[PDB]
Amino acid sequence: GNKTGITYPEIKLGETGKDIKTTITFMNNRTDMNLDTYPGKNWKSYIEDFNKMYPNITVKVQTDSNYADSALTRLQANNDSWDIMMIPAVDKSEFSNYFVPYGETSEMEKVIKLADEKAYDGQTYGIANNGVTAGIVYNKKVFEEAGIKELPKTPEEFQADLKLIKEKTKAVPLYTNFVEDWAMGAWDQYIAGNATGDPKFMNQVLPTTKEPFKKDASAPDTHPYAVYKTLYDAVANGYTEEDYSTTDWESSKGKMNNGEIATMVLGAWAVPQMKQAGDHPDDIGYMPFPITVDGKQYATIAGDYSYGINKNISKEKQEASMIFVKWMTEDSGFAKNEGGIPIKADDESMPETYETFSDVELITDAPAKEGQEDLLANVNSDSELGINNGNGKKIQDIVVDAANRTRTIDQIMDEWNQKWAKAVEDN
Ligand SMILES: OC[C@H]1O[C@@H](O[C@H]2[C@H](O)[C@H](O)[C@H](O[C@H]3[C@H](O)[C@H](O)[C@H](O[C@H]4[C@H](O)[C@H](O)[C@H](O[C@H]5[C@H](O)[C@H](O)[C@H](O)O[C@@H]5CO)O[C@@H]4CO)O[C@@H]3CO)O[C@@H]2CO)[C@@H](O)[C@@H](O)[C@@H]1O
Ligand SMILES: [Zn+2]
Ligand SMILES: [Zn+2]
Ligand SMILES: [Zn+2]
Ligand SMILES: [Zn+2]
Ligand SMILES: [Zn+2]
Ligand SMILES: [Zn+2]
Ligand SMILES: [Zn+2]
Ligand SMILES: [Zn+2]
Ligand SMILES: [Zn+2]
Ligand SMILES: [Zn+2]
Ligand SMILES: [Zn+2]
Ligand SMILES: [Zn+2]
Ligand SMILES: [Zn+2]
Ligand SMILES: [Zn+2]
Ligand SMILES: [Zn+2]
Ligand SMILES: [Zn+2]
Repeated sequence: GNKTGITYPEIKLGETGKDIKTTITFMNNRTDMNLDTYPGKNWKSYIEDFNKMYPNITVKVQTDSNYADSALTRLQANNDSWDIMMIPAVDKSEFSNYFVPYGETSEMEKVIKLADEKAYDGQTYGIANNGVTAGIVYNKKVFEEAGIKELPKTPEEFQADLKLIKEKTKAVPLYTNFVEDWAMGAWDQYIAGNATGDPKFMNQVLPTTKEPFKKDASAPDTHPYAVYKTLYDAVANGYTEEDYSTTDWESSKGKMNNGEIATMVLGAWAVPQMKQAGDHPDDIGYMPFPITVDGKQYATIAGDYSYGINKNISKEKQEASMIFVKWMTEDSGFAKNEGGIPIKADDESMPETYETFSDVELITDAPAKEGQEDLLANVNSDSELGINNGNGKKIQDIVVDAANRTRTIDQIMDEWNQKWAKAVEDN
């Protein structure tokens, strides 16, 4: 339900909704930005700048840790207790049950990037706050200490580099952040465009493939197998932290900035947070995930968290919400400040944390075929795997089985393949 009769492309900032006085509530996952100590530009600061062209629109910001679970709970209460949230892991088909359509994708495609990401039946329901790549954060000082001269481009190269970090430095070669279910489920984001160079892989190939997690016999250093085995080998070889069950995310940022951690597998949004986390921001870099496909590396551009607007609020509140979202996207500088690509479609400016991406082919997952937009979500749900769905529990299990030598990676992938295989057949 779009109760405002105006779409995002039609909003002209400064002279749409200038009459409005209301209070909107913004839920998001950036707890760090909801504090005055935040090293960068925090939420209060963005809003103050917003209230300089919409001084009558008050923005209250709520943030929760374990945001993935808290936003999903609120969403299912299906009330008007929130105006904007970052969209949690809901099937693309339910969007209309909870969110205002910003406009039709073909029209949104003229004013924002990734317009078809949070889209269903031709309407865009979410706008990425930032465009991010799936890569690895790395401490250049730790890499230098170990004598690493070329960034690793293959899983074998990466393991050999981790070994050198373990042997020659005091750093954790790869810090798992096991305790954060979202940091573990982050590994699902690398198995498609990065592992295959195939934009159709995530939404077409993967849900029509019965055993997608098996080793690729032709290109064994590629495809989902190679990604999950990277994490498995790093742990089983003893190149991750002493005790995965004691990892702490906030202090991991400080440790990494101080050179106590060499690498963390996290999207490009993590680069600024690592930089700001101590002195030595210039020790923090970002590298493509170490998979090469036919002699070229690939990195998918996808949205960070996408702004969704509560279908249940009044017309004035939807208007104010959409204005704020458009301001965040077009005026705030949030994307640039948080290390990412602006979603505004009159701007590209590949942020600075990307020189090591000079020869990487950046890609965006293609949409499913017509009538198959649901297919990946159906297989996912039937398989109980939760690929790219915050089911970080299956990733934690990789860590636990590698560390306790309970199963091989091929046994793990085999189990997953059998759950997946039945789900694909069933759809
Ligand atoms: O399902 C397949 C589907 O994949 C698509 O993929 C998207 C997916 O739908 C989501 O949009 C997802 O969004 C992830 C973001 O890209 C990003 O990685 C995000 O990272 C969060 C992180 O989860 C966590 O909340 C973290 O919180 C921190 C915070 O940053 C700060 O440090 C604070 O101090 O601590 C808190 C922790 O308490 O913040 C990160 C930054 O926002 O995680 C999102 C997932 O939860 O991205 C997927 C991959 O693109 C489409 O491609 C589609 O085609 C396909 O069908
Ligand atoms: Zn005027
Ligand atoms: Zn109005
Ligand atoms: Zn659902
Ligand atoms: Zn449809
Ligand atoms: Zn339909
Ligand atoms: Zn140097
Ligand atoms: Zn090397
Ligand atoms: Zn947990
Ligand atoms: Zn193959
Ligand atoms: Zn190889
Ligand atoms: Zn293949
Ligand atoms: Zn200092
Ligand atoms: Zn330094
Ligand atoms: Zn080849
Ligand atoms: Zn369709
Ligand atoms: Zn199992």
